[PDB]
Amino acid sequence: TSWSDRLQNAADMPANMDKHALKKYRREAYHRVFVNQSLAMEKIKCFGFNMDYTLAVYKSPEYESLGFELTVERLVSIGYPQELLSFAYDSTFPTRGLVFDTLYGNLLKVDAYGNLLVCAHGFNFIRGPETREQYPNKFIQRDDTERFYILNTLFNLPETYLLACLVDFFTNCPRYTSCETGFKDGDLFMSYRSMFQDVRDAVDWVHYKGSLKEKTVENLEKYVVKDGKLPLLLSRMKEVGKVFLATNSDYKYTDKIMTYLFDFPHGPKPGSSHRPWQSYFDLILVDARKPLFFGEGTVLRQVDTKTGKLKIGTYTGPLQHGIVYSGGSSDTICDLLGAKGKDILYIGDHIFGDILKSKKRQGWRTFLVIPELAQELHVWTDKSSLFEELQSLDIFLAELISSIQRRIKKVTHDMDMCYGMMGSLFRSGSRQTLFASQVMRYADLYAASFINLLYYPFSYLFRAAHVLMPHES
Amino acid sequence: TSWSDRLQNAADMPANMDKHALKKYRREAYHRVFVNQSLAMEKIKCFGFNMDYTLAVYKSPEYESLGFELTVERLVSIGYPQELLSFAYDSTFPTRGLVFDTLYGNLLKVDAYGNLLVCAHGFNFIRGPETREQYPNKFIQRDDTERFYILNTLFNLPETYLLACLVDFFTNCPRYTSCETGFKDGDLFMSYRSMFQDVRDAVDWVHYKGSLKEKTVENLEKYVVKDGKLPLLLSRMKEVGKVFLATNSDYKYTDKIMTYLFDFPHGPKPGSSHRPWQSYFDLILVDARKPLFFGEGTVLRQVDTKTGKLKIGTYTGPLQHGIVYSGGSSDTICDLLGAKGKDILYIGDHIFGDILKSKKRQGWRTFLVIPELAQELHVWTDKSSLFEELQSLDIFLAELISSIQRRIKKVTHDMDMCYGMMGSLFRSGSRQTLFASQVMRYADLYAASFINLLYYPFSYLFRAAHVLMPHES
Amino acid sequence: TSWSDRLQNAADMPANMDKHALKKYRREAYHRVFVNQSLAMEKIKCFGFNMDYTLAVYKSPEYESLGFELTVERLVSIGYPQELLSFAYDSTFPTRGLVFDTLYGNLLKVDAYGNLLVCAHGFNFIRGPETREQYPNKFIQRDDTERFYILNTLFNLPETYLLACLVDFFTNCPRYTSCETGFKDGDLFMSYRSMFQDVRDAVDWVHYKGSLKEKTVENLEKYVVKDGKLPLLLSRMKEVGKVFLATNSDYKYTDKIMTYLFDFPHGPKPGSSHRPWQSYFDLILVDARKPLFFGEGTVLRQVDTKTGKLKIGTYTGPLQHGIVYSGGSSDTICDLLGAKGKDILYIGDHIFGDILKSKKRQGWRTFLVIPELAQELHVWTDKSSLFEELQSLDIFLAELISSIQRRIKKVTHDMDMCYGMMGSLFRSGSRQTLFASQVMRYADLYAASFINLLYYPFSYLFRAAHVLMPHES
Amino acid sequence: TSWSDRLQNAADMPANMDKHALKKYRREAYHRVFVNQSLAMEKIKCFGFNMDYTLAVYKSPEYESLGFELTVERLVSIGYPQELLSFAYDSTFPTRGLVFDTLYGNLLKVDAYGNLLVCAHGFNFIRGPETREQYPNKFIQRDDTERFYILNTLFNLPETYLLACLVDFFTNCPRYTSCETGFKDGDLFMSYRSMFQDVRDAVDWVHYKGSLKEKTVENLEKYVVKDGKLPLLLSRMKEVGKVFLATNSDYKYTDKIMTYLFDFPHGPKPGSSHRPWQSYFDLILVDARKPLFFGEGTVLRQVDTKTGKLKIGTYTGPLQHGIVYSGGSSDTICDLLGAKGKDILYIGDHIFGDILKSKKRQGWRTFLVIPELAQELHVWTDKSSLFEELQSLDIFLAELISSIQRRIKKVTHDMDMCYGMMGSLFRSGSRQTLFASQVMRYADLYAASFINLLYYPFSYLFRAAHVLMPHES
Ligand SMILES: Nc1ncnc2c1ncn2[C@@H]1O[C@H](COP(=O)(O)OP(=O)(O)OP(=O)(O)O)[C@@H](O)[C@H]1O
Ligand SMILES: Nc1ncnc2c1ncn2[C@@H]1O[C@H](COP(=O)(O)OP(=O)(O)OP(=O)(O)O)[C@@H](O)[C@H]1O
Ligand SMILES: Nc1ncnc2c1ncn2[C@@H]1O[C@H](COP(=O)(O)OP(=O)(O)OP(=O)(O)O)[C@@H](O)[C@H]1O
Ligand SMILES: Nc1ncnc2c1ncn2[C@@H]1O[C@H](COP(=O)(O)OP(=O)(O)OP(=O)(O)O)[C@@H](O)[C@H]1O
Repeated sequence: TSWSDRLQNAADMPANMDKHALKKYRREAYHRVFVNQSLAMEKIKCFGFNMDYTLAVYKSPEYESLGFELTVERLVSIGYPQELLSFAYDSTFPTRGLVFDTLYGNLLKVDAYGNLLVCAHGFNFIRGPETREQYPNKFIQRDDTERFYILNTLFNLPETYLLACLVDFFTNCPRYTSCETGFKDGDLFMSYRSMFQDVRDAVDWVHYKGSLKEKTVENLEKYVVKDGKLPLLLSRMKEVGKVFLATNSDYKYTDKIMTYLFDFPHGPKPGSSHRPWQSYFDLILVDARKPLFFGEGTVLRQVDTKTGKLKIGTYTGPLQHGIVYSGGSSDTICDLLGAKGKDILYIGDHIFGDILKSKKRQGWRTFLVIPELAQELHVWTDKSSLFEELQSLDIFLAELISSIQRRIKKVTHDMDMCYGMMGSLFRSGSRQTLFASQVMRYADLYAASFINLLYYPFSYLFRAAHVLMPHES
Repeated sequence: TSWSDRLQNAADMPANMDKHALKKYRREAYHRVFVNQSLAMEKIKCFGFNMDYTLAVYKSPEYESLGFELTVERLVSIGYPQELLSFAYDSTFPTRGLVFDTLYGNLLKVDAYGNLLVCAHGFNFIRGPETREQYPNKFIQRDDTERFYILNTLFNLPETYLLACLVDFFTNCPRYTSCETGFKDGDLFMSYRSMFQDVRDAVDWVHYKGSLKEKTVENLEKYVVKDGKLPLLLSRMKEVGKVFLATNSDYKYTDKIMTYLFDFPHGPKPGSSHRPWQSYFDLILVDARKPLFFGEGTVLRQVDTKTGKLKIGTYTGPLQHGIVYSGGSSDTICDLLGAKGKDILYIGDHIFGDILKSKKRQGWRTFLVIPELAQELHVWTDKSSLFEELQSLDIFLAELISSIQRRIKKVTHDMDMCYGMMGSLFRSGSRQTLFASQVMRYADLYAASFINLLYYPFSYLFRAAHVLMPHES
Repeated sequence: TSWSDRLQNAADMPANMDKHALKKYRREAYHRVFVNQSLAMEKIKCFGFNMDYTLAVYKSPEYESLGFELTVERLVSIGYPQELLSFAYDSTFPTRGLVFDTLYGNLLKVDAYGNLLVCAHGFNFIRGPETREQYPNKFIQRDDTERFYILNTLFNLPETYLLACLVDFFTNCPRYTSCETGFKDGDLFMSYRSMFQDVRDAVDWVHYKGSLKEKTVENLEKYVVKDGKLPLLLSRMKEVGKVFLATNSDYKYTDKIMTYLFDFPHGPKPGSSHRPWQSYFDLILVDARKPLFFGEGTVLRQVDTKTGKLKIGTYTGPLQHGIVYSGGSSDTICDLLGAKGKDILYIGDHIFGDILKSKKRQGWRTFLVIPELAQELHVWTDKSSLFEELQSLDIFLAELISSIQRRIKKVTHDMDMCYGMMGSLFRSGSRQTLFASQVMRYADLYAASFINLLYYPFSYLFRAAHVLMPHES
Repeated sequence: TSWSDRLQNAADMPANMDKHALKKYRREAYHRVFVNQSLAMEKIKCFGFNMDYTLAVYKSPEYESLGFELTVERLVSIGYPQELLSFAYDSTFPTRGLVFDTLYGNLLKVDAYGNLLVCAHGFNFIRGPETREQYPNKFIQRDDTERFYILNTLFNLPETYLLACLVDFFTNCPRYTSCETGFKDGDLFMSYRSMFQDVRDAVDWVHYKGSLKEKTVENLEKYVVKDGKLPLLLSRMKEVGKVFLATNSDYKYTDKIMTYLFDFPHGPKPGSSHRPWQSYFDLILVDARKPLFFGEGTVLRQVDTKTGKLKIGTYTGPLQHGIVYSGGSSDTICDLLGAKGKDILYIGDHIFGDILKSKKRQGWRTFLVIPELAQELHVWTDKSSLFEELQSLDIFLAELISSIQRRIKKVTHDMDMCYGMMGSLFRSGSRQTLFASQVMRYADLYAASFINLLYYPFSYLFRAAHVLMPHES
């Protein structure tokens, strides 16, 4: 039972729009919209979306496996050993948001202050005292961006597992001598950095030059979550404001995916005429290149919607029905729709490129879609006993014979393993992750699916608990 | 009654070291050490200090006025109008941590997300709807560092008031035509940016080339808080670990100030032999150049303690008794004292250069000294009624005829004016400031004076409330 | 009669190696090696080559036309108008070494001090007084590299003509409104900069992703000059030193071209066994990435000569027979062959990336191959009368009724048109070009073909006239 | 007999303005204007000057000794050993234009291609074979600007000698251990780089904060060459165009020096009323900050000529009589005087900041003043026998028993020593220096004094020999 299965079970259900059924529905956590900063919806005038893993949630683990197979094939085709072809993606290992250390070849799970919480070299999890040789302060300098790559998105889920497989394969293959910073193959040296780069380059190649998009479109029911409540919610959004799409995908792919997402024998509700997906949007912008999009951006261009290619030159005209933009910046959207930042609720999945940057660079309101949260919420309500036992041991230990500290590390471990081999997305025991930090800080609203917005009336006031400093209480 | 008066009233009292008197004393808030992240003191092996506004708290407003007089004189001496000589520092206007906007010449008080909370052009406070011409989203891009300067330190207190005086003087002096971005003087244009720079340059000149240090030393009782509990606390720190000084001042000035700070007819306790201040330190490092200090730093040099000048060349020797260092980096301290980051409790006043950078760059534990907090704590406990009335109106308004929203803005204003014309350091009404945000995030411990550490036993476990995400509860 | 026809007439002749026949042969200018700085060949220990337009001179204009056809097709395939397909490369317009001004869309021919010598907008040559609107000082800032691109190589010959065709087509096509900095197509704007970029990008794409290499290999006799004196000269070079190849091409293409260049029924001389081309080289390095090659370079890699792909990782081994390198730096060559800079004679065609950078960055001796010089030499000896008449008018005008200055500009024009519509490579009348300047400065030796080195004994002392300052004479 | 003595002998003579006396006078080389690029004076509309070592030639060696004494004193005052006070400037060692290598502490004399011509470590001149340990190719990468500083100006004459003295003192003082890259003083290390910096910083301090300007003004007849032909030439320049001053000095110092330069009991000719120096100028600009001046420059300011301080703000007004500018750019001059680049003859002494940059960045015509050339010209005409003997041996050696090559190196050495211990400014034997290269390339006209322009009629056509490539002849 994967997180994408819960989303597709809830998607197969028709919208009960009775005012009482909505209140009762959003009482359950799997359908709630969770609040980090107060937000009054009657001040929202423009609703903004990205596509990949927001409108178009790719089914798990089929989509991560397809990415893993295709990336592995690319690496073999440029000269990596045939033993990669015998790997096989294991959705139980990787958790989203890990840091790969290109110096020593480890996956690290860190809190916001760069403290180590989990460290795995290949498939070998390194315990507290043994990490101190490489991490003398149990700490990483997050600013050292040449050394530490954060794997933020669900596209990074294959490479997260792939990076372990590779370290594990070379570590234990006798053709290679393991060194501190990589692998000697006789007279060739492959550093963990250059290996990381080869993986990284390959994933890029698979998305942009390879067969990933091709193979997704040819079996969309295997790969993309489809929900007939999506036309309904967007149509209700356009009744009270403007709806725009700002995606990093190209128009050809966006068209195929959106068409599928809207292919029903009806419009917003059952029994209405089916409309084309573009008619649900006041502004459709592709090739967004976020997060540069929220700074100076790129030259603004016009898509030839018949051929799918860009017209030649910079677009200088007005917003007209059925025009489609490529590139540009976030200001392009604000000028054309005549909106200020806090007018906009931008709905996205990239904690950094979608959410943080729009918040910090433009003052946009942010809604972060967290697909894994549909499963994680279940695990959390079925093991509330282990976390509650953890909160109790933390409290008793404070009142204090350190045989307690070893029962804490054990309960920690068992709680963590329920989510995966790399723990929960948001914490390792009582200690929160960098991801969790960035959600709380930069995401006003968050949820397992944005479709949860449908169960809230369009005047609602999302409330957040006021923050008080220590001395202020 | 200034914040520096409370600190000097509490400094004139001898240390009652009875185990019960200490518990009872730190029950009052003016003597508490406030906790943002749990910290176990038995893991602290090195105690680190900066000098200015930590060990050497300059008395207010005498020190801010001396800085204001000296800066004003410098500006007149390089060609500014004689009317500056008739200004006079007003400690009731400036609050620490404001942002000066060099484009439009305003002082802004902002939250962590760059939202405007107060905007004053000169001495004219601009209300909500009128700021929207210049701040269409009520927002500033904090990343635009050419436009927005944060006034972080209490040395910035004179310039904070001086910048208003100048905008107010030119705005209302008929020799000058006020423009959007500065002042026309016939055929000369002075932009708010170049004016800001002239002020900025002048303050620097006063500290490094002018008479500020000279005039401080010649009347230390007028200017520096002195406390006989300081020798005691440092001597107790050296009983359980190592004590180092990392200050940005030069050795000559550090020597004069520290000598004064330790001039008593006794040592740590009454009746003991007086020791020189240097003997309270395992490592004394001047000319620190923070925050670059926490990165690559500067070349490490040796001070000639007799002449006060640097020896020629880079120091390459070991730590010996009575050696004094200039420059270097934070690694210089860790190697020589043989300490890891989380071993160190660095005590400082610069939220950015002392606290943030050591936390984020090196994993150091941080203690932030907030001198204003001695007065602010009083104002807060004597007007708890207005804040509690504010929390109530915020709650009732949520249950909701918007005549409530105007009683909120009025109570906000009256609460704020109790702290100054620019509000409290930590909030404007229910909304917290960027400073408050950075304290909670990067300062493990904070207090009005570090001497509050003396009232805690050296095994204490400072505890912080665990943070839970919305869905986690 | 193109420059590549003279080279192939002289290539079809067998080497007369009689000591007297060589002296007499190199008396004619078409076979001379021309000297800019004295060079003693007995001090040369390593001979270095690049491939494209040095070892492998592509026949003209067939190769420039193939590049022009392929580039034009690419531009139409990404959305440029169908009228490009009716263009047709005209080898009489472009001269090598022009500057394209991306601001105003002109091809300029400039001297070393950035003085305009010819300015053509499209196919319209702009006269002296009319250029002063756009070029008020008849001058360009060569340091402004965003504005001015120098077309240095014979690969730039198609784009040189293509850039005119495009300006001429849009200028005179009524669908487009000509502006100062580009072309309005209703609501799209194509600046001369973005147009230049589109051309530039296309040429790159044709070489690296398109069909240019493919179509060259399938008809090498149409495209590549072949000479049986090349095996002989290289074999004589290896008798007195070391020979290395440092080319920017990949191994697959290098192999196909070199194989052809050496496909004869014999070795160095007629009647000897044929050897493979690799055996003429002590070190074979591909993927050179010059001119970065002469700085820090790139990671050094090893080619799998069977598959043609790079092995995985950085090469760390020694120079062994039959190893082939990819990337690296110029130091890689010096260490492995144990040579100092002035030991090396590097033979190349890129005045900047081959010649200047090796001279200025590493002290290498330089030999520049100038293919056009085979035809240019002819034009020069058949019109020596017009240049001599120009030198006379320049002298008489100095003795001086400015009806002389108009006979000078007329003789200038007629002399120039003999070389092309864009004049000679080295001068426009009495005034030398930037190219000519850079040859004299950075090329020790130069010639129409490096094969001219065969007619000099391997002890020869190339002599250059000593330079005297004005006051020194 | 120093170069400044010849200039002051020729300055003490009144101008014979008879048309025949001028022709005959400029037949001698000490009064000629030497030509590198043809220049027609009737096209010159604006004459531009810098002050230091152009208008105000500081007498030698008194001014270099005053700089050497003052710099040495500064270094002792910041902690350098007392033995410096016993140094004493020796005008026979340093030649202008040397390169100091901050890695190995050597003064190098190099040609344009970075070839070593002389290498002295301290006062020890290193011969050919011994430099190959540190300079394996007898070559330096001129682009490595962190390692190699060019000493371009006559202000660099003291530091040139001072750098040798220091290397020589530490090398042979037994308190210090000489290392490859500097000097160990027990536990302090002084690298040649940091030593170079200390010298460099000190020279700056002496000019800007020290007593050099003060002590020059108090004895101008000891320090500044004065000539009554200077008012005459400038007055003749203003009869046929515009005259502007663009100097890097401040207004106070410029005023004192210019006043002296013009203090005579008469105006341009004897018997005319004396005018103030400012009246000889259409535009007077101080604080020029060249060579940035020829790029984006600095903010343009206005000098208060009464107080000598800058007014506050950016100047925005027109050119009016008696206004004086500070900062700005070269465009400021062209706009205000309404001149194109090739209208301007800029007269200066900085081969790089005055001459090269104006030529390459703005197309300005350049006149380089070379004070040493007054003596050097004498040495050259009195030893023409040794150079002519050198040209003969170079020719005979080409016809060739290498006992010739050792007579060449000996004649080279004896010719060189006539100019100084560091050879002539322009060559070492038959090989020209980088300086000589940059003069020929970027200086249209050059001379020992610009006053030599007075002996040429204001219509003159300076002619230069046309350059022909090898194959073109
Ligand atoms: N999730 C992320 N993915 C990629 N880059 C990131 C992410 N979060 C932060 N960064 C970038 O990494 C760099 C280093 O992070 P650093 O901790 O120095 O700043 P920061 O993230 O703003 O700090 P904090 O979040 O603790 O306030 C910054 O340039 C930041 O923009
Ligand atoms: N108090 C301060 N004083 C000076 N500079 C600061 C201060 N706080 C942050 N900065 C710097 O200002 C720049 C812009 O701030 P930005 O908001 O982009 O990052 P940030 O402060 O890390 O963000 P946040 O604190 O919201 O996570 C950054 O380079 C940051 O280091
Ligand atoms: N043929 C060329 N192709 C491309 N770039 C060049 C060429 N020649 C010079 N450049 C580069 O163009 C830039 C600007 O040229 P600039 O005239 O400022 O320097 P330069 O060429 O060394 O000058 P000069 O050759 O007149 O001494 C420099 O970075 C230089 O390296
Ligand atoms: N006399 C000088 N003083 C200081 N810097 C110089 C001088 N001459 C050149 N430079 C600078 O030194 C740097 C390195 O010189 P480099 O030889 O790479 O270029 P260049 O001087 O233009 O070359 P060339 O003069 O041989 O054409 C360049 O940035 C150049 O501007």
